[PDB]
Amino acid sequence: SSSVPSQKTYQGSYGFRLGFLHSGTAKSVTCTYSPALNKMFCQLAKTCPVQLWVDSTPPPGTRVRAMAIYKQSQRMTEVVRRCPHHERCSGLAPPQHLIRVEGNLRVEYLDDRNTFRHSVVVPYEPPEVGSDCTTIHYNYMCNSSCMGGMNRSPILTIITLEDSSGNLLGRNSFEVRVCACPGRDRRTEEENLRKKG
Amino acid sequence: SSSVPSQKTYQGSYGFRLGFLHSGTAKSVTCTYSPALNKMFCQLAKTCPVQLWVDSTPPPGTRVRAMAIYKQSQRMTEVVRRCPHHERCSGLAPPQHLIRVEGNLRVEYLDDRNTFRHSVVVPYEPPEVGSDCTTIHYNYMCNSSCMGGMNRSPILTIITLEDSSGNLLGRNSFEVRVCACPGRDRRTEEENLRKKG
DNA sequence: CGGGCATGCCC
DNA sequence: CGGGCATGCCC
Ligand SMILES: [Zn+2]
Ligand SMILES: [Zn+2]
Repeated sequence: SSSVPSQKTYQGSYGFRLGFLHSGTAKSVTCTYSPALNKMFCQLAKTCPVQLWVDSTPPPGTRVRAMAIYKQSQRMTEVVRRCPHHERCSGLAPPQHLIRVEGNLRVEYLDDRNTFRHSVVVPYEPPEVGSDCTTIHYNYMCNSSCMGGMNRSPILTIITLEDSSGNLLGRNSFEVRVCACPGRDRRTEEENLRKKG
Repeated sequence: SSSVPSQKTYQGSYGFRLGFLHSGTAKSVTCTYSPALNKMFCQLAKTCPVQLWVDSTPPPGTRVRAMAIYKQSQRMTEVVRRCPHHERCSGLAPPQHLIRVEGNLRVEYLDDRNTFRHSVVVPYEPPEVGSDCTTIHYNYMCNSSCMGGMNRSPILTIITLEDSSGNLLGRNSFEVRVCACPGRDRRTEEENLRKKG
C-alpha cells in the first residue's frame, strides 16, 4: 500500500473548510495567507493561526490532525522532517517534528510505525458559543529553505478531521512557505502568478 | 589561561612559509588562492593543496598541525566545528571535524581536552629530492555559509610546524572561504578590497 | 561554463 | 521598518 497520504480536498458531510486571518502589509509580517495561491507565508517557530470552519457539528471525540508533505512529485514520497540544525537547537514536540501546536493541553505527536510520517493531533472543539470557527495555533520549526530539511522544497500542510473510530470526516490542505520575509515573498509569488503563471 | 590559540605568523628558524597552486579563471574553480587577501577560496569536501616551504630541514619527528579559528573577535573564542547537517551526512575523521586530510597514512585527529578545539596532524616529510616543497591535501567539510556551523563567519586555518617534543618551530595562517563559486567570490572580494578597502 | 535568481541577513 | 546584499542553486 502507498505510504503517500492523500492530499485531495474532501470537505465532506460536515462542510469542513479552513480559514486564515488577514494580516498587515509589512515586508516581514509574521504570518500571512494568499487566497489566490492557497498558501501561508510565515516565519519559523512563530504562531500561525488556522481556523476550522464546519457547517454541521462533528461527533464527540473528533480529532484534528496536521501533517506536512512535500508538494512536488520529486519529494512527495519523502517524510518531511525538521533539519538537523533546528533538531539540535530544540517541550512535548519531538525534536525531529516540523509542526508543533501551541495553546492546547491534549496535543499528541505521532510517528507512524509504517510510513514514518510525523503528525500532530488535537481534539476538535466546537466554536465558543458565539464564534463561527475554532482556531488552532501551529508553528513550523524550520524555514522552507533549511538545508538538510525542506531545502527550498514547498510543503503542503494537510489538516484532517477524523472521528474517534478513525473515519475521515473532512480533509483540507494549504501550501506553506516558511521564510524570513512573508510579506515580501507572498507579494513576489502573487506577482509571478500574474506575469508567468 | 587562554583557550584562543595564537594566530600570529612565526616563520621561525626554519624559514617556514606556505605556498598555494595557481588556478584557472573559472567561476566555480574548485580551489583558488588570493595573495592580496591571503585567502583560499574553495568548494566543500574538495581537495585544497597547501605547500609547506622551509629554508632549513626540520628535525626528525616534526609534525604539521592544521586548526581552524574564527577570524573575527565576535566568534574567535568559539570552536569551529562542522554543522549538524554535514556531521549527519558524514572514514577516520570524526564527523564533527571541519578539516580532513587526504592522501596520508598517519593522520591524527585531535579534540583538545581543555579547549575542545579540533585539529588534524600529519608527519612533516621533507620534499622529494628535487621538489622545493611538501604538499598536504586538506578538505573543508562545510561551506563558510553553513547554518549551525560557520554560518557565514570567516575562518583562518592555522598551520603549525611542531617538533616531536612540542616546540613550536613555525606558524602560518590563511583565511578560508568555502563556497560554491570560488572564482566568482575571490574576484568579488579582490574588487571590494580595491574599491572600499 | 557563466548569467542570474534566491532568501536569510545586514551589524 | 523597507532597501538591498548574499550565495547556493537554477532543473
Ligand atoms: Zn531548520
Ligand atoms: Zn555544513
